[PDB]
Amino acid sequence: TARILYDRLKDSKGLYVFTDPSDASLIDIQELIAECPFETENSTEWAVTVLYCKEEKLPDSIDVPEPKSLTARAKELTIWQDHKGRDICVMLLDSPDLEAVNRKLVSQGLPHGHPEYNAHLTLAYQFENNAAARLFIEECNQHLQNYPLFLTFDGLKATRM
Ligand SMILES: C[As](C)(=O)[O-]
Repeated sequence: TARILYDRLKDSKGLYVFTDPSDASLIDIQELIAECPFETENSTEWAVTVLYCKEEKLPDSIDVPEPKSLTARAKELTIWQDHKGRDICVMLLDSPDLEAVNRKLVSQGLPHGHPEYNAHLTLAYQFENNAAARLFIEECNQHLQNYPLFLTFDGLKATRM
């Protein structure tokens, strides 16, 4: 039932909206990555960005989404690179729910910080892609295909920045 408290934030410079995995989904993610050979963000850090908005003049009002359930399918793990070209392990999410929330925010004058919204959950921000890590990612993606994993998120949480 966590929700975007827009009017408390309407006068901020920028808007960050994220959602947190449910208790059950936290346990599901932990069991998914049980055999991971590299260190990962801990369970308190796992969050899914829904809006990264650097607009300094936010709209005065909006139609706030307030979805009733937030679901996503854990599609796969893949490797991204950060500013300094360091490897990042992220969990790609297939989520019509989160796409819809992001679209609802962007269409009302809240621009997202990337040309397309890519729902994902970052699992490791600094990551040595070695044979063990690659085997882990491969087996996890095969597991994600053989056993569909759906995640649920509890609310929408908004902060400045
Ligand atoms: C990523 As959190 C808001 O569950 O500490």
